[PDB]
Amino acid sequence: LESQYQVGPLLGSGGSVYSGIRVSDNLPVAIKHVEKDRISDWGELPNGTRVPMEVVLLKKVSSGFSGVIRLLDWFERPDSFVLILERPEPVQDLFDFITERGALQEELARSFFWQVLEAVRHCHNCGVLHRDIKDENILIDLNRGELKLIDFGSGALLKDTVYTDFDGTRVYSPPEWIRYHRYHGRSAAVWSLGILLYDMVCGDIPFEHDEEIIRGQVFFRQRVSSECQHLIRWCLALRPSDRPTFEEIQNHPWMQDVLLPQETAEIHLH
Ligand SMILES: O=C(O)c1ccc2c(c1)nc(Nc1cccc(Cl)c1)c1ccncc12
Ligand SMILES: [Cl-]
Repeated sequence: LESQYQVGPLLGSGGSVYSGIRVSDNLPVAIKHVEKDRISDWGELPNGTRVPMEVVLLKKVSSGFSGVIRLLDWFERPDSFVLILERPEPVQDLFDFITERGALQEELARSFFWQVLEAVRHCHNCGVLHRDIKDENILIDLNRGELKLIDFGSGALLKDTVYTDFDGTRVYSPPEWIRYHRYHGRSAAVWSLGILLYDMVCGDIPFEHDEEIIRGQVFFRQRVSSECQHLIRWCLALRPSDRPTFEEIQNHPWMQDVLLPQETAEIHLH
């Protein structure tokens, strides 16, 4: 009936997301609506029910692991789908967080960035490729210091062969996409993570136009340490095969002695 939930106010659109409470528990949730007409990419659930790929991917990552948003439930309507998603409270998305705090201290960027890496690796381990990693698609559970990856609407099943379709954010896409319309999932993901790390520590993204992406020359507009500059420049190698693996990123020197999430909440967030 979908009145297991009380809909509250619109939180935004880009489908459309509203705030809600589960009626049992009063558990907080996000209610996301997606029009069938606007959905390009579809899958089949284990029972072979036709659903948006978004839902397939959410169930595949679904888990006790808190670094990826939990899909609590979903409904099909004549012309739409509705997803019941987890809502942290208090919460704030990383784009707003950075917009208001500016460039982040490296300690805090390290914790954040690490948590994002752990979430992305969990996605890849569950056979899922996000394809739209960026500040707007990351939520901060302000009390626990835990980040949550959201919005699998542009995702795909992870594969080892080449992708020739892309539907995520252009300014996070890698040079191979812009000029050949071809990428591999992991290396493109590593590129976007480089953009994101640069955004964390410089307070904005490094490239606006396609010409810039393709030239891939990185200028630091803020004071960033050499270790962090190195890691970023590596993730943003032009040649996909010169990018680090996730293991090399997490073994990188800038990335050592990460804070635990709760420490992170205590020092930077409360
Ligand atoms: O898409 C998901 O997987 C997805 C999943 C969870 C949330 C979400 C998107 N979007 C939120 N906010 C939001 C705010 C403005 C515009 C839009 Cl489109 C969404 C939000 C807020 C609080 N708790 C969970 C969520
Ligand atoms: Cl530091």
